[PDB]
Amino acid sequence: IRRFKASKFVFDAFPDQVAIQLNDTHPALAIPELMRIFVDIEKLPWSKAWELTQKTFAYTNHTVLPEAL
Amino acid sequence: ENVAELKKSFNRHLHFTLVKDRNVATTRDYYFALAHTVRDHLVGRWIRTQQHYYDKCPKRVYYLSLEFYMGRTLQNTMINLGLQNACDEAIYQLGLDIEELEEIEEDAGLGNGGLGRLAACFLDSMATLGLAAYGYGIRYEYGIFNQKIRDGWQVEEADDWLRYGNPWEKSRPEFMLPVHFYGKVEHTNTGTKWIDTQVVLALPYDTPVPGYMNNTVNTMRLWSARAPNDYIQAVLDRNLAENISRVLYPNDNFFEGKELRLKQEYFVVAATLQDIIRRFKASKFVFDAFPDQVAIQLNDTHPALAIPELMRIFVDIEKLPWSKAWELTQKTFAYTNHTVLPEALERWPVDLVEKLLPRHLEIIYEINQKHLDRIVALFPKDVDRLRRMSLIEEEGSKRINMAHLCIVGSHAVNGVAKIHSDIVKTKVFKDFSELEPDKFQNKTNGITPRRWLLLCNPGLAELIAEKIGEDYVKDLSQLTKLHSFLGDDVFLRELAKVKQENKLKFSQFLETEYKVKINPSSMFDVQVKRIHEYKRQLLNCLHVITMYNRIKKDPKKLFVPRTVIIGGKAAPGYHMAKMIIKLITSVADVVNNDPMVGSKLKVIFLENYRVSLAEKVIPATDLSEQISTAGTEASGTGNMKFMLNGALTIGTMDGANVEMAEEAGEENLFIFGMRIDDVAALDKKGYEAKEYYEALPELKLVIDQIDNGFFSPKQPDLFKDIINMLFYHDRFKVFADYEAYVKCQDKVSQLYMNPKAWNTMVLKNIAASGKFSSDRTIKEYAQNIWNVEP
Amino acid sequence: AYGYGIRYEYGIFNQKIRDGWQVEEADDWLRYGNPWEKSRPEFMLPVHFYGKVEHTNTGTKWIDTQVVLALPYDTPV
Amino acid sequence: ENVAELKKSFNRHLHFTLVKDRNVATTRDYYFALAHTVRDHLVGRWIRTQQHYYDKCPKRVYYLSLEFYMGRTLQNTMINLGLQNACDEAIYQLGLDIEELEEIEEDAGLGNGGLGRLAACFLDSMATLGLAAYGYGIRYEYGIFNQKIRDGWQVEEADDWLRYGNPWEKSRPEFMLPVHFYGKVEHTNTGTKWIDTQVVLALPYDTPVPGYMNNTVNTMRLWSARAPNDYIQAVLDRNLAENISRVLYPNDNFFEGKELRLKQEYFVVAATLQDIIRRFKASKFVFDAFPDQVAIQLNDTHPALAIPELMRIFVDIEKLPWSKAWELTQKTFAYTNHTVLPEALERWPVDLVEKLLPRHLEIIYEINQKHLDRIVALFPKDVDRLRRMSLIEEEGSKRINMAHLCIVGSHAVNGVAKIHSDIVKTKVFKDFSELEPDKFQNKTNGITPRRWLLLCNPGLAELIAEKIGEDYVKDLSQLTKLHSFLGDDVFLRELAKVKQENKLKFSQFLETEYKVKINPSSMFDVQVKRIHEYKRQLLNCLHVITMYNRIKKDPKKLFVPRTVIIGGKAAPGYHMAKMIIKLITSVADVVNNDPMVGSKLKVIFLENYRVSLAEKVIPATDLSEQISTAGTEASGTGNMKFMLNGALTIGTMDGANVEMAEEAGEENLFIFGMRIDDVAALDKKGYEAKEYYEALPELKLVIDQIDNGFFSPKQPDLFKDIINMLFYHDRFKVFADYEAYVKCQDKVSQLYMNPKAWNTMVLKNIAASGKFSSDRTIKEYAQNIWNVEP
Ligand SMILES: O=C(N[C@@H](Cc1ccccc1)C(=O)N1CC(C(=O)O)C1)c1cc2cc(Cl)ccc2[nH]1
Ligand SMILES: Cc1cc2nc3c(=O)[nH]c(=O)nc-3n(C[C@H](O)[C@H](O)[C@H](O)CO)c2cc1C
Ligand SMILES: Cc1cc2nc3c(=O)[nH]c(=O)nc-3n(C[C@H](O)[C@H](O)[C@H](O)CO)c2cc1C
Ligand SMILES: *Cc1c(COP(=O)(O)O)cnc(C)c1O
Ligand SMILES: *Cc1c(COP(=O)(O)O)cnc(C)c1O
Ligand SMILES: CC(=O)N[C@@H]1O[C@H](CO)[C@@H](O)[C@H](O)[C@H]1O
Ligand SMILES: CC(=O)N[C@@H]1O[C@H](CO)[C@@H](O)[C@H](O)[C@H]1O
Repeated sequence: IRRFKASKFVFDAFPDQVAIQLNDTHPALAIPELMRIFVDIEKLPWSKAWELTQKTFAYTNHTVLPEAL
Repeated sequence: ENVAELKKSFNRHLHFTLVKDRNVATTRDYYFALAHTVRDHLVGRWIRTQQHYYDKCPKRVYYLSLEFYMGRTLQNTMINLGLQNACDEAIYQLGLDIEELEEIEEDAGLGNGGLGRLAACFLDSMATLGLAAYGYGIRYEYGIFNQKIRDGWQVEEADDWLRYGNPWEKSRPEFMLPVHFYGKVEHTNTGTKWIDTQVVLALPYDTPVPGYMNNTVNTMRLWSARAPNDYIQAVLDRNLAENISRVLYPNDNFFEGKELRLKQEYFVVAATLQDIIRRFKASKFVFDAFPDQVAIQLNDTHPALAIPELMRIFVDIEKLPWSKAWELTQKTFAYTNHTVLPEALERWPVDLVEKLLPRHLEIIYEINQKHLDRIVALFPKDVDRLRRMSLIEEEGSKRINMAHLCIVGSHAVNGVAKIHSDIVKTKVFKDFSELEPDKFQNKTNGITPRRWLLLCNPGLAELIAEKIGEDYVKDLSQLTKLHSFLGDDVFLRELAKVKQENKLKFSQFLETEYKVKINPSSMFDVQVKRIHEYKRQLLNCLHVITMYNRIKKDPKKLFVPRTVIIGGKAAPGYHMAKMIIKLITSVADVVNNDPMVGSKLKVIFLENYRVSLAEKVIPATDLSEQISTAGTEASGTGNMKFMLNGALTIGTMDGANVEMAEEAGEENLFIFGMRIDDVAALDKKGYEAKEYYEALPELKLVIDQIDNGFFSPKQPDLFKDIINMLFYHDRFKVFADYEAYVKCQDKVSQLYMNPKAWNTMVLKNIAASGKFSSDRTIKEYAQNIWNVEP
Repeated sequence: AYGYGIRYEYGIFNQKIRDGWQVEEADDWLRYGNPWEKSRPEFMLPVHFYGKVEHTNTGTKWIDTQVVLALPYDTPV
Repeated sequence: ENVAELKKSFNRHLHFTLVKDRNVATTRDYYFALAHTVRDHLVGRWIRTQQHYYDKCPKRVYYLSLEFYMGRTLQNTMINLGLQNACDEAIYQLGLDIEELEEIEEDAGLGNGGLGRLAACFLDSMATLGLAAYGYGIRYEYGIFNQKIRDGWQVEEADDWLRYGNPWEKSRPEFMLPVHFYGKVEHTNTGTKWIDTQVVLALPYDTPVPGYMNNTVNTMRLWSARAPNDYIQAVLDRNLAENISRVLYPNDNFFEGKELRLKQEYFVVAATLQDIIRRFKASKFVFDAFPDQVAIQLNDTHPALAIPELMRIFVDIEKLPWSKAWELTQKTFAYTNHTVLPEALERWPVDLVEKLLPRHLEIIYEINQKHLDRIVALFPKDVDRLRRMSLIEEEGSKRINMAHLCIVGSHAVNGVAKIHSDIVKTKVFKDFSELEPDKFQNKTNGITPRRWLLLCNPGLAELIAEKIGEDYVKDLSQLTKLHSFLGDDVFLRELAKVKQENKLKFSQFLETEYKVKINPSSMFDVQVKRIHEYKRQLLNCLHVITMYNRIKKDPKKLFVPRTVIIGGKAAPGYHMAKMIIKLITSVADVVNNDPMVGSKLKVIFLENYRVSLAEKVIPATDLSEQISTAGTEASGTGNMKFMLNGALTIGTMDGANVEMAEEAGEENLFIFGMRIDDVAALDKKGYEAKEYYEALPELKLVIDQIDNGFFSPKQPDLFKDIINMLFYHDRFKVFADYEAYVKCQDKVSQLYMNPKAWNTMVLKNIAASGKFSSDRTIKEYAQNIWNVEP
């Protein structure tokens, strides 16, 4: 976020500048954290923040084994 | 109130309220549609807030002022209500630009400067603190004139701000009241009667004042004059009564004893007091507890008439005995002193008051007798003391010293800054403070962090919130947490980037608005405030010329580039202020079009300086000029806005400037020139400007260029009047601080060449601005004068 | 592109075979120093944990949290 | 190594080492770039110096201490290497400020006070004298805590000095060693075996110690604890072993028998001795000549375990017979005693030692038996003598008297000042000194002229060099040449100007760091050292209050203005020290904000007193407070720093203070209060503080104000604990020296009114400071204890 705000590119073009790949679910918390930042800190309305969030993240699934879930 | 419903409401208003569709709607229609959409969100809380005050009956505060410099309302309301981001999105989705719509709104310029803006800032803080407070003024049809520059000179254009309609005001027809004028006093056996008077009705218009994120919505009530009830001429003559609220007197720190002004003062006072009395009698609360329920702050002496009006009501109407009425009166009123400059002092000729307000003149006389009787009793031999403490001045023509009336009719009197309150208490009113030492106080001025940080500088507010949370909005003292980042280079560069973007945004403004090309990386040197000899933009002008010559001298010399901006309105009758403006536009013309200086130095006279425009330039400023002669600026508030927004200050030890150094460390401000004591010593010893012009080679050159036509070739002696005043009548000693000033300025540029140290000092300023919130100012007023609580 | 992870003081354990069985030994890979990483002190950040949620009129606040700093170390790719 | 190549190296490091360019580099990057640039200049000589010791094999000296209070290293290194002026120029040319870069460096605060600073000063002198000496300690991850003042109280913040990296330390992985703990003793037929122990590795980190202008670079080796080699928990539990070198115990003159502290002591001792033995066996030198090649100085009893550890190694590992090993041991070790205060004495419970170091407990017992057997043989009838001379104390719980172990295992024992060494020899250890009179010695402490004159006060060093040459740097006794200028008015005014500039520079410090405005021409009254009841900043606080009342009494009285500064850290558990700090910040708050005193008297509590901060305030000081109760301060070294830097001393006849009067003439110091004998007489006779409070009217007032809340209105009994101790438990007799103290203080101000006489006395102090160089101290240690030569 800090690097975005210093890019000279207020987050409308965030996902046109940022792509975040979730390697397995381990960093899944990144989704509600981005929202937390967008909403609680940056004051964006939920709907707009949620949209940017989805455009930002992509998730990679690495297993169907039950004990890894 | 999310995005989808907001777009829905907007379309609804555009259709039903503006009678338009997207193909025929104008930009003004879009602005109004949004304003109405936002306004609706205020209704519920406004009704509940006023209803709350009725039910729980907390002690109420009434800020009575002839001025309320409110600026624009849309953005402010969206922010205090937490709707800005949703609206911004709604408008964007609809394919519009919210910035463009916002520019459509007229400033509510019902004030001249600091005095009226302080009232505006106070209403915002009182609502954010949740106090049961009301603002009472006049709804001027025309506010402070719009300023134009013609052939380098200021021209005045009527500020017809209501032409297209004000969606933020609400006519309250059921509370109209009659105000009385002229007539004659009749002393009967049933009491004294004020008869054969002419009546002018007062219709109040309520404007909501939303507190910052707290569901509180207070009221600002402004009164408009209306006539009561050859035929044609008789109807046209109705304009005469309505002229009372027609236009704001455009003078800053200047008393103009016009009969119409007297009418305005009584008008607002009479309507206001009647309205307060009526509300008191309906409170479900005997005027015994009146002052336990009512506090009325006199903003300067302008509404001084409120004292004998309250007495008139208590005695003539309510039949209370004089002694009891007088006691309740003093417990009700508190007076705020805003200046020690002689030309601002209100002294109304007893003759004029006798004709217009005969009953009030009798009441003021009675107050004066009871007053002098007390003094004669304690200090018999001291005759001259009675002369000095009287509400009446018999110098040439007899007149009323309004300030003295305010002191005796109030239980508390305050100055607006330590240095000023001290002078008011111990020097100016020594005779009074000696008798009642506990009466005089100080209440250092403040500015609201909402309009002056959150609204005007979203970039800065965000950066700060990112690092220390949002609690600082409601408690600005929180800014001291910014200290932890003093050695944080990334933060300092982030701070510098916010200021950089403000400058770029404002540069776009200056290039489309004005010819000139701006160096976005130059240092923005700014002085924006009302044009005054005492505020000295003239001294500033002497420095600009100095920098000019220097470049012409050594062209290739390493010079930190500057974009110098000076803006402000001069009162219409102030000839010297108008001459100084012309002098500045002349200089700029030469500097901006000289090929040897080019992008090195650019000068701009920012026209039509006003609240909405202050919100633009202030956040873009690097260097804030606060250079009034020591002892002249009672306080200042522009100095605070610049400090809160990341600009370094170059100024004298005057008004609140002194406290800014106290809070931030004198070393972190560019203080210079004479101090209160130094100006005194020079006065006793005698000032002769001619000597500095003699000693200072850079100054002599500046002066010779001005007086010889270098800056007015077609009118070689155009500035003759400026030259004479500076040499033989400069009460503000421009030449005396010129050397220290230029030296101070040189150091500023030296520090500017060091981005890391400049920004480190800025940080120390911002982190130290917490004291200057009007929330803190209001808290002190509330617990030490009004005796009220949230 | 950038890779973002955790600089573990200890990576996957070093495996030993004792009496035919695997035994785990701490992988203290930083003991002698890593010339390939570059501390970036200017970009340290605070991370929050625990605390409690507070719903106010200025927005929701996450308060009374414990803070742990995060110092990033850059490795070139 | 001229300016051009230095700028080149700096840019090279900024690029390759910090991976930056001028647009993205931080201030910390610039500091590191310079540090690396300077560090490179140490490599050649460091390798050659250590290589020289190997080839020519001179007898080596090992200063084993749990503390090394090193301060910052950049400036020191630049100076001892003669690179400061070139670097200063290089950095300036690059557009940077070397002072700012220098401030970035963290102090290496691996010490508490005098004891750890003495070790640091000794390393500098040993290198300047060219001795083959090494410093051996613990590389604490956290040094002495950073002190903060919150609501007037001290707060402790972790001193994470390694967070950003230490460029001055060099990991020496090839010399890692295992240290053993716990386990059990096994007596076999092949010798005794210490088995089933837990192991903690010790990795040594070398720091160079550059001698002053002599190509010698010695080593300071600090050990860091590392673990050897449920899974997750097992890895986390590795923190337990590494906790041994995690943090310095922050107590000054206070024994805290915590098991972790015991581990630290054995840790550093075991690693150190193994390393020394290994180096001995590789020297190309049979342990017969071990002590002719090795000398190990025990800095206080902290590393006392080194004696039975050496024996353990000699006997259990090297298989030497007890008698031979014991002889070599005594010839190897020498012990330095640093205090006679009871709470500083190390007495470890045999129980704790039994579990942690079972084999060492057996060795200590054996030593004690052989010891007592000797005493029983010479003094049969004297039973109690055996009780008094035993290494074991059976008072309540059995514990080891570490001091007694140090005496019997060493061939020399020394005090740190004449008066202290006398007390140690004839009073405290009379039983031992009687048997071996030649064993006890004195070695008066010293300070290094480099860090404490050349570095910290460039202005003074230059003035002196201008008049008497630079030879004084390496032979401070040279300062007596300054006598020739005793009647030289121009020199005396030059001396006064240097002190004046130090004050101004430091005033800038105090005003930006603290609120208060300082009178740069006031007398700087300073007391900076660790907060202790025995050092009495409390007595000082009684005087400040006295001066306060006096001004309040007679406002217009001619009073020499003072800026009183008291600074120091209190150990975390020391409640009275913490109360005294609060008492001082409270008093300051009242004094500094009282309008009647104003610029007359200002009080400052200099927070986070540390080595780098001592270098600032000391050179700016006019009056140095050395007021401990006679007999309490073993020596002191702060007293010497102030004397060398042009301050006059007000103090008691204690520690080294006595020798300062001897050297400079008692008349040229403000000595006062009880002397060693006077405190004794009072003890026998019994002390009753209540009587002085009775007799002294100025004192009674001070006390009543403290105890009544005059300095704590919101907490009227806040200082109740201070009042009780002073009246019923003041082991340091504050009230007893109060009168003589205040009288002495009055005379100081009288002399201050006479600039010519004040400065004449200062000159006599500086010209007489030569004895207090640590170069002289080390020379005496070298020829009378270590038997070594350059
Ligand atoms: O630490 C130095 N060099 C470094 C060199 C280095 C840097 C990065 C990875 C491996 C090696 C060093 O030896 N180490 C860093 C590792 C650690 O932190 O454990 C080990 C160093 C060089 C030097 C030269 C002088 Cl004159 C004085 C002190 C010095 N330290
Ligand atoms: C602080 C100040 C404010 C003034 N304001 C006005 C004004 O508002 N209108 C006007 O005609 N003159 C104004 N004057 C000018 C004043 O009436 C008088 O003409 C000059 O000071 C005499 O030199 C002002 C002067 C001062 C010092
Ligand atoms: C010279 C000296 C040093 C002391 N150091 C400490 C200390 O470091 N920590 C602590 O908790 N108490 C310390 N004390 C206080 C001591 O343990 C004891 O509490 C008091 O002296 C009893 O009044 C010290 C006392 C003295 C006289
Ligand atoms: C704040 C403000 C002022 C007062 O500024 P000073 O510099 O204190 O005189 C005047 N006019 C406007 C439009 C303001 O915003
Ligand atoms: C020298 C020094 C000391 C010892 O000072 P005394 O006044 O002798 O107790 C303690 N702390 C620091 C930081 C020092 O420089
Ligand atoms: C009479 C008058 O307008 N006085 C003005 O009042 C404002 C508000 O207090 C001050 O900040 C300012 O210095 C002063 O010039
Ligand atoms: C146990 C201890 O820390 N003793 C301290 O040692 C130093 C160094 O010798 C002395 O100057 C000082 O007076 C004394 O208090």
